[PDB]
Amino acid sequence: NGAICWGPCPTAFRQIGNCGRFRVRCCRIR
Repeated sequence: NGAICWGPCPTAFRQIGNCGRFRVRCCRIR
């Protein structure tokens, strides 16, 4: 138990570990 799901290719982990709603352009200027 933890961050490691013990999977060859954990899909649920990637669905959780997603911060694409962040604005790179905005944070680059501001």
